Amino acid sequence: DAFSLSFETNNTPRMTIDDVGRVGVGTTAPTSALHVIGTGEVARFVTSATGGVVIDSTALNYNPSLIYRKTNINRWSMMVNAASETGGNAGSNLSILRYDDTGATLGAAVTIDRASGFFGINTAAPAYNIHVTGTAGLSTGSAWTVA
Amino acid sequence: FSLSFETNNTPRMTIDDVGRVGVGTTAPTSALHVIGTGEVARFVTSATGGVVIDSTALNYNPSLIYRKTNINRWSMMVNAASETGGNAGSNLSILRYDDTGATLGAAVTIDRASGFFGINTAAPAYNIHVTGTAGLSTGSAWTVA
Amino acid sequence: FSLSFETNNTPRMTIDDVGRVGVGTTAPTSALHVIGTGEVARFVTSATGGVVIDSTALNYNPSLIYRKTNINRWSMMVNAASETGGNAGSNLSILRYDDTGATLGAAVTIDRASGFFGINTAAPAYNIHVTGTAGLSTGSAWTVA
Repeated sequence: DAFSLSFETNNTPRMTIDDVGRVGVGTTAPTSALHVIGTGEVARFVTSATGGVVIDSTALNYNPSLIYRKTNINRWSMMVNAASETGGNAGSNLSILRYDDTGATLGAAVTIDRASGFFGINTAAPAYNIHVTGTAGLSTGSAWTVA
Repeated sequence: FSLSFETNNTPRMTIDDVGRVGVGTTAPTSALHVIGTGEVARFVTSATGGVVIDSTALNYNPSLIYRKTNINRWSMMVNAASETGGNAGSNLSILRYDDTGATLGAAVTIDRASGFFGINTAAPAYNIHVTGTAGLSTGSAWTVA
Repeated sequence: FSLSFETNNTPRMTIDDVGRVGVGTTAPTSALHVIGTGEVARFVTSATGGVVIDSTALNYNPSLIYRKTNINRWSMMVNAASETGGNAGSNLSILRYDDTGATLGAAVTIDRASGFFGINTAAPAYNIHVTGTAGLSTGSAWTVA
């Protein structure tokens, strides 16, 4: 059961609040606490100072995430991962996850260590400023340029 | 033609007849349009999860777009590469935009099927694939990990 | 003062006296403040598009911020480098934060004018530019691609 706000201009429901507390904008069947449907620019968050959007969790073992889906199937995500915060800025590292065609996790393409800033490619625990598990290709030669 | 909820005789939320909802604006330009100072929107999860950007079809591409004065500057999006099977297609791209908001191309492309990370490379064929130069402050070779 | 829309017997949406909107909380701390379990917010586009983070001036930085227990952990933002022409300025940065939420600096900086990808490097001068060490599991050299 749901509550809806409509306009006699189109008779179409514009906002819906169901009995479990979910709010739909453009849907009468929201599947999230806030569920918005649109065309192109769905949501716009404007800050008149430095800032913007915050994704937060209620506990250190709950991991905030931004998830990209197509037809509501996981494709990519950027998230703070589950590495334990044991002190000294350990844990809660940044990860870009890739998902298969059915939405199952394939792996972490990128993991940035919070304590060191080390950038890992296919490496969940990078041990150098850049750390690659696998192959490396450069179009202009075989060497780094000494910067 | 729209409805506004007011507190302190000021409109706080507005719903128009086209279905757009504004928080802090009486003239929303998107389905949800929020204005604030600093932390504009906060999404708090009591489990692992958060915010989902979704599309209604495989050929519609979900994106997070960063603008300044409503001009495109950067974006992180799932691109239009066709999903031909075996996890092909729908790769991740970080796009840069010029001062007028026109695309300058993908600075980074990550392949979904392999995880390969391409810098200035649309079709990475190595775990890291760079088109151009590579600078390292400490020497010219990799350390064998 | 605040108004809440109540269903069953529970407040679901709240508008307080300063104009902040809470969904799942009667004490919103930002313009829009949403509480949920797992799937907190879902933004669905029936075309190519999605979510826009925008600022009202070039010196204001739009940001996506990841927190745990409301303490900064990571952020991805467009920085305040001056837009002096030729697509200079407004570069992309990924910032890391310590356990108390204080900034530890930019782990990654992508230059908008060139696309150059800097790791621990504020001004990348190569297509990839690393300040520090480099580790590769398969050898000490790049493969010529």
